[PDB]
Amino acid sequence: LSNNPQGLLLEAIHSAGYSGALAYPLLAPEAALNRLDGPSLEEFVAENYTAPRMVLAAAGVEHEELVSIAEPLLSDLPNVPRPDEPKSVYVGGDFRRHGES
Amino acid sequence: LSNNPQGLLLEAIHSAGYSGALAYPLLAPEAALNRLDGPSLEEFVAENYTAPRMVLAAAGVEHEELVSIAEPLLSDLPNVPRPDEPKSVYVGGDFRRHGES
Repeated sequence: LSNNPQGLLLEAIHSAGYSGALAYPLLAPEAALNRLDGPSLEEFVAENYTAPRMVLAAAGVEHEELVSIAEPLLSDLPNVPRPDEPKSVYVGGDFRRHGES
Repeated sequence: LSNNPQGLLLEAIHSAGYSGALAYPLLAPEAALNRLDGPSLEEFVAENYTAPRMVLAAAGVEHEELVSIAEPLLSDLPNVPRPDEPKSVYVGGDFRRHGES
C-alpha cells in the first residue's frame, strides 16, 4: 500500500476528520481481513442489496429492450422500507504516521 | 521489538518530548542500522573515548594492586579535554503509534 501515499493520506484524512460513518475505513485493515468471511458477506449482501436501492443504467441501449429483458429478472425482489443512512460528524484533528526517509 | 510496549512507550516519550541530544534514539532505527559501518564505529570511539571520560571502578579489589596493574595500561592515553556537553531543550509532545494488540 505505501507505494502510493496519496490514497493513504486520503484514507487517513477521512478516518481522522470524521467520526462514525465516513470514518469507517475503505481498505479493510488486517484484523478486519482476518475476521471477514463468506457467510458474513452473504448476510451483508442479503441485508443491503435490496430493490429500493438498485439502479440499472444503460448507455447505448433502447429503453424498451432493456426494460423488457430486465423486468422478468428484477420485478420479484422483496419490497423493503429502505433503512436510513448513517450519521457522521466532522470534528476531527490530526493523523500522523512515520514511514520511509 | 513490538512485544515490549513499556520500553517502546518510554522511548516514544523521550523522542516526542525532548529535542536533540536527549531525543536521539537509543535503539538504532532501520536506516541507521543499514548505514552503520566498522569505520564509523571506530571513528566514534576514537573521538569519544578519551581519558577524562574513563573511570575504572572496582568492587572488592585492593587499591594498591589495582592501580599497580591499571597504571601502565592507561597512563599513556592522550589528554584530550572534555568537549562541550550536548545541550537539549525540553518541549511538549504527543507521540501516537497504531498497531495490533
